[PDB]
Amino acid sequence: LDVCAVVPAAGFGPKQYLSIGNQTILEHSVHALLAHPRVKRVVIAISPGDSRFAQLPLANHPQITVVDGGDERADSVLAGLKAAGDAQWVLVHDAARPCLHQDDLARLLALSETSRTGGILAAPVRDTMKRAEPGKNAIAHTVDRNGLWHALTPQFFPRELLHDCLTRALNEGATITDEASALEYCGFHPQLVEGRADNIKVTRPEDLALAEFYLTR
Amino acid sequence: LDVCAVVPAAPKQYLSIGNQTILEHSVHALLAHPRVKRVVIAISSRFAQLPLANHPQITVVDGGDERADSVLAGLKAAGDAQWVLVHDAARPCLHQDDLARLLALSETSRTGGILAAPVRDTMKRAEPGKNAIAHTVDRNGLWHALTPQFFPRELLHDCLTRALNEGATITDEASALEYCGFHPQLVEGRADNIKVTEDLALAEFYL
Repeated sequence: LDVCAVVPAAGFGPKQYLSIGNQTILEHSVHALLAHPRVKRVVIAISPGDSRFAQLPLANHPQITVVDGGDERADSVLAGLKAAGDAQWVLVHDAARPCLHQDDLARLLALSETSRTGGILAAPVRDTMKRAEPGKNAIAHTVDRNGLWHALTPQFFPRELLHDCLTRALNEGATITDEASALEYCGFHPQLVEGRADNIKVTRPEDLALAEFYLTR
Repeated sequence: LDVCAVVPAAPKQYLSIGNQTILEHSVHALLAHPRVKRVVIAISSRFAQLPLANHPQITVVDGGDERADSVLAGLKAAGDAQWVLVHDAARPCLHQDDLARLLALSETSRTGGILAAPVRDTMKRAEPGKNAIAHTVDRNGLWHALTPQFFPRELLHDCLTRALNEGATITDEASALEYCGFHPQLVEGRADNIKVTEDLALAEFYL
């Protein structure tokens, strides 16, 4: 039942080292993964040369493992998988998603009891979206929002399947984004587990206050 | 340069934050810019108890069957306004710098445009009737539509009228321009410009 999480955290050799309260965003994100007792270990893949991570209180946690990752997210995740131990299922979570709720994580982890290809947390589109004309900030058309979802993280998959698929994706020079996109590239259709929309990613300076608001709840 | 705003409003907008209803917050944000001389509110009662009814810059018109009908009624009350601003009654958080940037379109555009925020998450399309991923939807060039939506008065009136007569499926004002073959500009605005419907608490934080 053991699960190992992998947090790709390249870039310091990203806003993961920004703080909310007394912890960095990366620490909030990792403690959110450790709330579920099935998660036995969190592997953080940092860039060669990153001396920032070693400065955190989290660097001395007994369930954290730090390895160097590579150029692209897929290389980082593959580096993290080598340290997953005996886990047969792996969660991959964004270092800058510190508002992950335990309820959502538990619902996603329930997929290993039933599915073979895994799935991701996701939030249905509730607003209206527009597609811009190529290379211009003018509207081309309205995008149908029926069945349209935001992919969130974690993304939870069988370890070997994830490994094999990310390797094929890289070896064939496929353009991928999240781990689900690699599975999709390999012909699979991961489950969409609806999660809270406040599990946001901190990518711009204003996202920090919003994340804080959500954390205080 | 004069602009007339239209707020199609025929309970979310009657929820309150501080001393005011969401509708009041939304109207006051529009009235904060000097070019927006008047705000026409389409109404179908709750509105009458508010102080908006007796404000010197606020006009009331009857709301219609759908948002589109309401907007056309608001255009009938727009006077000589050459450009019109249409904004949701349930969007209380609008910053003046984003409003100013949208209003600047009148100086360079013949079509108008809308406030919008880029999509940053990877997006997925589900398999029909299943909670499984069919494929990824490219997010480059993908934007969340916001309001206000700002357009030349005649183009908006003519297009909306034609779309409605032809039975087009209209969501926002931009979608009517789209139906007619026009391409409104996307002006990036802040993402705290939320539409109330939990939203209350977040809108208050932003305010």
